[PDB]
Amino acid sequence: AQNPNCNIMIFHPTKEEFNDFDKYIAYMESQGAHRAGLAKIIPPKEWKARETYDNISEILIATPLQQVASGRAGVFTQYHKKKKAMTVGEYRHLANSKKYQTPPHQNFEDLERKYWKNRIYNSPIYGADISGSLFDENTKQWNLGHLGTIQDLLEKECGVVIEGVNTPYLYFGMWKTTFAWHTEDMDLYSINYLHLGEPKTWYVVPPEHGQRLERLARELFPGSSRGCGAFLRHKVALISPTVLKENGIPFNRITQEAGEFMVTFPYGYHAGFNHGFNCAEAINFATPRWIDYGKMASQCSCGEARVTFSMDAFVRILQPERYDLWKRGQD
Ligand SMILES: O=C(O)CNC(=O)C(=O)O
Ligand SMILES: [Mg+2]
Ligand code: NI
Ligand SMILES: [Zn+2]
Repeated sequence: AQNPNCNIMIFHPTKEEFNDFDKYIAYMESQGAHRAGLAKIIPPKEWKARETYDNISEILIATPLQQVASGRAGVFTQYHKKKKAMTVGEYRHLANSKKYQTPPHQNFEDLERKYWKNRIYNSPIYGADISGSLFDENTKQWNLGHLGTIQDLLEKECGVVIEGVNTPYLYFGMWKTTFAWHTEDMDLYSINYLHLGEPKTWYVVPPEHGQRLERLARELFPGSSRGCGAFLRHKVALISPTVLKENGIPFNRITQEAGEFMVTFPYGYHAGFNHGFNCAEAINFATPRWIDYGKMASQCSCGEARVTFSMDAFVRILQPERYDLWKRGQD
């Protein structure tokens, strides 16, 4: 078995290997990359996502989210307080202000220490989940707006034609902005490209060990666990690496820099934080190997998780027994 310790793997495809996205995902899996839950892909030196980022300031962040924490430094939840709209140029100035800017630090490890020590005492503002793309239409390789759609994958594998669409999302971050522990909707893959700015640190649990993280989470968030049998789908809970180590939960960590792709694999729990002003783009995708994970994915039916239009068909076709209860949660 390849990669039996479930380490995060880093890949350096050539320009020729960068042509066929599905084939390269399958290659990475042949080398065991999925066992980690997360892989890094460094594009060939010849590739670029677009010519420049000099003209992005007028993009609108219609509903910036202030991420307010409750709990203790290593075990906390966050809620998202809606703020007034602002442009990307306005947000970048805010991120660089004395109130929100990255502190002086020695290296990524020192900054990680400062994040875990101090995150809860601040409420950074995140521009998340903004439909759109920064890939130039002429970029033909690994263009996250031109991937094969998950509806077309389900149709190819299973023969059933379904409604729904699959488009990318932009994320504009600042110091301490935080993504809580989660897997993707329907335990899909994700791919994330860091277009510009400061790094993003990731933490990930191997898919084969995801139930260990769930059991810890039920212990650490006991009221939430009673409210919903899949409360990590709410995307609000954080657990530090120190706490994970204290409880014997297998995980790994890596820092993504501008110009790099990360791929999350089905049922790979992940969480992380931004180091300073940045912009990422991400989208979900599927492969044939996903289908079995989609059929087994947990679902939130308490009403909190509320998701896209396109998840309806995935539940309806892959999980017909759960469909009625899940849909009640959506309404
Ligand atoms: O970048 C972020 O805030 C969160 N991204 C992801 O969880 C992802 O790409 O799967
Ligand atoms: Mg603009
Ligand atoms: Ni994710
Ligand atoms: Zn729920």
